[PDB]
Amino acid sequence: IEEGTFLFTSESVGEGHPDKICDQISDAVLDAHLQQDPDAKVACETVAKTGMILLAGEITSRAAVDYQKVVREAVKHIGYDDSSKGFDYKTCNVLVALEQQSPDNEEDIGAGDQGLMFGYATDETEECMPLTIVLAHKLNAKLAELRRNGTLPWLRPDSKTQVTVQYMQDRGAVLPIRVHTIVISVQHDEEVCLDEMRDALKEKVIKAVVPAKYLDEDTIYHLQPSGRFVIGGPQGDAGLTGRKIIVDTYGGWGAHGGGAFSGKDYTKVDRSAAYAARWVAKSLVKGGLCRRVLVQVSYAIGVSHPLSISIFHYGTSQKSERELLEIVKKNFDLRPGVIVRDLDLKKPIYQRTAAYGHFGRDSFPWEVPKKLK
Amino acid sequence: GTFLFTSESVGEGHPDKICDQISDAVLDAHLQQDPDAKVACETVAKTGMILLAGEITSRAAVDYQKVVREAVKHIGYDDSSKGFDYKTCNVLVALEQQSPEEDIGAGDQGLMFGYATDETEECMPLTIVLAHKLNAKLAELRRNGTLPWLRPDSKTQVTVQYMQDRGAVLPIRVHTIVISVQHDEEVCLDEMRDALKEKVIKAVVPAKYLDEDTIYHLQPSGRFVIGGPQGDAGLTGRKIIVDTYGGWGAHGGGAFSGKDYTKVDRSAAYAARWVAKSLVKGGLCRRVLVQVSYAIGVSHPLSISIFHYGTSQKSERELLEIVKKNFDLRPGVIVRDLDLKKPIYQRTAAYGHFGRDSFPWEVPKKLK
Ligand code: NA
Repeated sequence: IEEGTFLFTSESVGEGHPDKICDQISDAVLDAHLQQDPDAKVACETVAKTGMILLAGEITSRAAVDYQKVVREAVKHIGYDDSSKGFDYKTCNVLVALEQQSPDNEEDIGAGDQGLMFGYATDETEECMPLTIVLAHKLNAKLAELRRNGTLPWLRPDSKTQVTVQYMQDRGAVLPIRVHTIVISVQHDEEVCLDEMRDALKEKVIKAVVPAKYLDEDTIYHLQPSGRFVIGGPQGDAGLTGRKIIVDTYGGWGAHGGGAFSGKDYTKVDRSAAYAARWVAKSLVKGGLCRRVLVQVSYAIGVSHPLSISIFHYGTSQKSERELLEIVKKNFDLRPGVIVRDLDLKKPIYQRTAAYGHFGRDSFPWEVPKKLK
Repeated sequence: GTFLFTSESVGEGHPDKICDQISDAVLDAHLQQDPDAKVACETVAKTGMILLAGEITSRAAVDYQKVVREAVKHIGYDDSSKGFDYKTCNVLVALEQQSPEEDIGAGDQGLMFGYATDETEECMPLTIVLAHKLNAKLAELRRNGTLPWLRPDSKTQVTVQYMQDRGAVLPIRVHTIVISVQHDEEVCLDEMRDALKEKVIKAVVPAKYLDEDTIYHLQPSGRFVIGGPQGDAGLTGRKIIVDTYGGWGAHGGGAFSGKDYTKVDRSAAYAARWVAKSLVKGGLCRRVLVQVSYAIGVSHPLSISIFHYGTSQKSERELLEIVKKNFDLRPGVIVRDLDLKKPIYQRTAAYGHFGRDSFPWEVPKKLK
């Protein structure tokens, strides 16, 4: 019945979306530093516009990093290798305005600020993520796969997707019923016709990614909805690091306290503690303690242990929220310097996080649920 | 059933907020000459540098050196001793400018949220209202000369203790206030801390929320002589939670500053706020979250959703019917209803886009 259902929408963007190009370059720079100096402090912003990658920010590191190589290899990997595509790693301007200095008990490091971090998890997918954002990410990944394997050789790197799912409530848990609307816009070459693109997007992309049970004759498809998308990448739109923070996290679900992730080393609590909060939420759901949960961790400036933790289970547990809090405190140490140790965050793992979401992928330590005792 | 919640705000001199303000100064400069200008102006700030990048379609002839330098002057950076000077900084322009109804398509895809709560008269969370008003008070006392040692860069953080009341939230007390603000080389720490408590906090925070246990962290990292872009980097659209609800409600990810009305990231977010505030002020709920979404080139929203946290006797489906009966969320209609061609955007770029009565999206619509 209409009266018990609701719609929810999330979006994702491809590796060649100009904002995502900047996130990936910022984390490539972070990784390059961490490979040589595990204690590097990095706050690297990237700006991309026609013919230009500009790096700005502050670094304290012993590393000697070849920025030409880091930037150009990232752009090559993304797939911008010719003027005909709007951007070329071989010929773009790389401007380095980074200010790098040399440097002069980790468990007791105080929080740098008073602040709030959220973790979220939901049993609606195997990834413990909202279906809307999982499907949106996977659609972009599929486009990249078919571009790179030459199945759809007219594809270019810039893309955006958006998925609206129709849900019912099930005692605080959310149950996906059907995909209501899908949007896909993807950059393309000058030869391919609109109808062939739209057919490919439906048959080779959407039907390869979205389970058939969620698609029906009423599902609305907006495929290349503005018509041609030849001009794209940084030529079409300036990009900046930290401008896809909702794409990076929960797609509008749960909550967000405000910090961007990319270009920031693990001593930035707004990255590492966000990862740890996710780890807690996912562990609660995978442990069968709730179906859906929002974990809200507050820190007091200069204090290592969290000031307060609140667990909101949306009514999806037999346990009280106080009981869940006891379980969390028994099983997790959310001091910033201890999170870094437990999730091994000094490793150069960050470039992989910078497209397709920081959450919902099994290859990251914060996505391996902890067995709860 | 009590919990803590923290929101942050930053001052006009924080390098991210410098960029937001400059981006909206540029937008306003275009709209003053060409009300139909299309603007997507990103700003980057770092040691000695303001860079503009993005895309414009406009008939305006705008002197970007003047617009940028006048904005930096207004913010208050006029000397090396403060870390930045409008007279002598580098301004670089990488803007690509071209010459150029109700069914205009959305300028992009995306999702946007609106939120309102009955916990304050302005229908905003207390944490973010107080954080913003603390920064606004610092700017007021800086600009009126009564605290002559103040400089432009600041950060505030406010932690409030709340109780839950059947989906509504009830502020009980201010738990902690943090204020860090840039200052001159003459003033002593103790005098600054005293002034921050007496002239700023006590002027802004209702006495009923302060008690003997409230924690005050005033200039907590010590001296703060240099600020702004010096040894730092800022970008447009890196304070999107500060700009909106301070962690409350939800966010669709889109930044506001530097964008004209066809960018639904801005206009639909303003309209969603207007809807949410209209629902709460109309007595239909105590607390509400509105979602809307668009596809590029399509006028009507793809989806509209209303979540009332259990704070209404009406169903969420009923509230959605009321919204659809009373609001037309096509971008071409929103622009008319909220008067979005006016050059009023620079004023939105610090102290929050919401909760301030001078904006059309803050005037609730009488429903039905
Ligand atoms: Na990596």
